[PDB]
Amino acid sequence: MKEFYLTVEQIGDSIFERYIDSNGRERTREVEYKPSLFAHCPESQATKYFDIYGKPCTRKLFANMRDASQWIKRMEDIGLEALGMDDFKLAYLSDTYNYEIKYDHTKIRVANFDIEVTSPDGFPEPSQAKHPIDAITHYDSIDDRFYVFDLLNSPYGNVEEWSIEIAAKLQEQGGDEVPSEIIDKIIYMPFDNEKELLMEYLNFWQQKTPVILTGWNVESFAIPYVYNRIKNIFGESTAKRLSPHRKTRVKVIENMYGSREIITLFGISVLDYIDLYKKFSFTNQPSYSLDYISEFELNVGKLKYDGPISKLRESNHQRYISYNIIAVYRVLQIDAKRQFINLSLDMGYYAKIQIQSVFSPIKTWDAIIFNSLKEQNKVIPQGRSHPVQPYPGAFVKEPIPNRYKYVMSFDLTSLYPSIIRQVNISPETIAGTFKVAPLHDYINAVAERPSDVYSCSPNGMMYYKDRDGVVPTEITKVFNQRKEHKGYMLAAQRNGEIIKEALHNPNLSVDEPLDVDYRFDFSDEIKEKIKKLSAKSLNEMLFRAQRTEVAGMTAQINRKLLINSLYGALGNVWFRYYDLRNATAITTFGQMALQWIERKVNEYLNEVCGTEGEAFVLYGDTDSIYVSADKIIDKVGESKFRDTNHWVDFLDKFARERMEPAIDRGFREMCEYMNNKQHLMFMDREAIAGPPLGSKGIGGFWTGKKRYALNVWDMEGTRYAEPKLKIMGLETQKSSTPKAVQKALKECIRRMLQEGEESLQEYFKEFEKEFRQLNYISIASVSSANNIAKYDVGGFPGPKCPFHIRGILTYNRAIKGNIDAPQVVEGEKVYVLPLREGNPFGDKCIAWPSGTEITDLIKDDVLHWMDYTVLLEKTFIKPLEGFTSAAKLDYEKKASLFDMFDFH
DNA sequence: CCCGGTATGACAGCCGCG
DNA sequence: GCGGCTGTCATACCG
Repeated sequence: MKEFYLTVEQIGDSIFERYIDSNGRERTREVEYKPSLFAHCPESQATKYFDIYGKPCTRKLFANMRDASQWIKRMEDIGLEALGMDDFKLAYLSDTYNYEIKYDHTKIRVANFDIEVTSPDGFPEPSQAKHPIDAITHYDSIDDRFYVFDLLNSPYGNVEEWSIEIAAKLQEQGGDEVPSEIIDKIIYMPFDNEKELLMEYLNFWQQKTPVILTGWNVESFAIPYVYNRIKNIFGESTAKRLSPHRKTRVKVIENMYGSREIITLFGISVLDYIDLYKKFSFTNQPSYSLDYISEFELNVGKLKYDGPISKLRESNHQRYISYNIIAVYRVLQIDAKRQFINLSLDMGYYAKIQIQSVFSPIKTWDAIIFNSLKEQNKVIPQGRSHPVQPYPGAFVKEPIPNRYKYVMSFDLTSLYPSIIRQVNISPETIAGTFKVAPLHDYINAVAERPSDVYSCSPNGMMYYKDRDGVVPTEITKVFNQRKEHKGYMLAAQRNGEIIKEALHNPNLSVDEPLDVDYRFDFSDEIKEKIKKLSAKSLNEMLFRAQRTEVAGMTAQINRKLLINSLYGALGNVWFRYYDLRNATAITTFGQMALQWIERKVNEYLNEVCGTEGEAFVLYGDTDSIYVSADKIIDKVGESKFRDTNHWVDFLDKFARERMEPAIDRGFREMCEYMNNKQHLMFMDREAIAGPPLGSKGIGGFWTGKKRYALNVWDMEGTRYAEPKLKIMGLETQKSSTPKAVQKALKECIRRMLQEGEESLQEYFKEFEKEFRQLNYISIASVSSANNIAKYDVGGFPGPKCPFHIRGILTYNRAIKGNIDAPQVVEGEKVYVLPLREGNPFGDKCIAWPSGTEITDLIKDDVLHWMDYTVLLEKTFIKPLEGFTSAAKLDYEKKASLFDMFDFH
């Protein structure tokens, strides 16, 4: 097989690489790497190396990496540019792997582990690590085994051995429901003291040194706790043995609020799944504890235990160990469904970077462009310390707060990457500048044509049309690769169809699966002598066709992620190819494009309806526009459609045949007016919105910018049998809103758009009488807890103290002394509840750590003292009025008409 | 060392309030 | 104070 890397590090004047060799073995090597950096030279001096601007450069080979870094330092002092890759690790990978990397994940040791630490006095801080580690469950992907280390004797109790027999039994048979899938794969190792346990795990660690280290909160707790515990007991030198290169660095992660420290293990790529989930899941959650996420993803219920956490090992050591094994397994169960590790591997080897850096879109792109330019014998620019300044952004239309019965949305495809290609925006394609008129004047096409020869942006930027931009070339590649992997995936789908028919008429003799590539579809010469073969062989041919099918999609998704991350990289001052004027050009063009087409959609729909000056486009956000279809329906009349599906079909056919060409014609004009390189402003129909036919529903409503609800029947030519609610920005789509309220508001919204005013009033009136009977967790608001110490004056609220913080300072007075009680960690979110006047606290709200039941120490009183009326008025009624006043609806029987005016 | 725009809740300075 | 209008911070959303 072709060789590939695992981890890369720079220690002094030598790089340390762990890799898989040509024969499958995991090997390690030290290289006195000889880097190269580039500098400007005279024209007469001949080389093959040029920079992105076209200027000539000379290659300067250094004896060692220190000489290379000391040289850049000198170039800074005198005021000249030092060209080339200054991250010598990256340059090493590029040299040693100067080809498309193909990796075998089976060879990659992916370890995920969780530790248990019994701590009677609150949370065990990892920096001190003063409490014994009484359990370690470590899973090795190559071994496919769970390695369990269980401390039997500690200051906090002596326990019997854990029973794998009992851990297999049912929950009603004696607890612990460790699944049959993993019961065979557990290796259990008991220990008499802590020193024996830690020294064995460290020996185990040498034998099975992880390439990828994963788990939940592994980098902020498990790693630094294990490291510090070993260190404090045995010494620095024993603790540094966790690194295969025997080197560890303490890194202090700094925020603007709440600081912590992490342990870097050189030669190990740590992918903490919590951070991995927070990045790629693209959905905000009320709690980021493992139990809440397992609940969401796997549907699997609560991993319950009796009593507190600190007394679980003492009271039920049997469950304690099982709880730890399953915790590891639930992370393994998620990665089986989301595949976030294989995704970050596939992204890492593509860009030729160390895997940890996939948390940085900056580092990823910096290396994708680097590799392509190096292939052309081109030299990358120097990192330039740019100052921070917030440039303009996207256009947002202020909508008139009203009801909207029929709506058709239209969306642009990958707007910002598309702009970059269309205008040919790159740091090295800046042709010049022109004097600009107000944006409005470019939107209505009254401002004079910017340039006859150059591609233009409304902010004044001109770009060459004849050049091939470094940025646009590299994004078109990813765009072509996305398009190419459709060709491979859909080919396997066409080949997979004639397998159930191939197995329907078989003839068995000998298993003969012919070795052919599944990425390219078979011809009539291959299809003929492939269905007359054996029945047993067709099973493996389908197995490999599906293996290739998913493999095409996996690579396809990794390209869209790369597509959507480019703009964000170009807007960051730390990016190598960052240019303020370029970012503004990308963004301001979008502002114009959206408002241009809005101006063209209105002009068109006025011609075909025989009216003038009517506003059809109600709302437009960044890349999408929303068209009021009311008058299109009113043109042919509502009482001429037979069913709901009939008018939806009409608006679909109208967009396809009449509107889309009008849109396309308008953007072509915008391309010529701007004199752009290529027309790539493609806009297509998104959602058709409205109420059921012959119903009292309102179809949809806006309340303001980024706050609307629609009843959608069709999304991009996909007809829903039962209509879906597309609510955006409203209280139902916010993690700050209580769970029972979240569902009750959505029902109110549902009754508004589909059923009418009568139904809303019927639902609200009933919800009034039957409110206090619901769950207290489902009626508690969620908010992040940042800067608690900022407003903390002796446990009391200081100047301008927030409402969620006012609950934490009420919490601290409630649990004063009790260290058995749970603590509020900064950053971690909190459940907020309001309590009426005369309460036994001081203030008017209390808050507790989100994702859990509130402690029994204060649940006695809080559940009694909390005012539902205030909680109803603040989280349900006040938002409800927001919807109704905008929709021109009433939730209550008799609300006077005159109580809507602002008056004197 | 992923982008800017924009909402709601909540508190606090400030101006006119017989 | 009693409300009104407005600047401010904290938070969380939309692309």
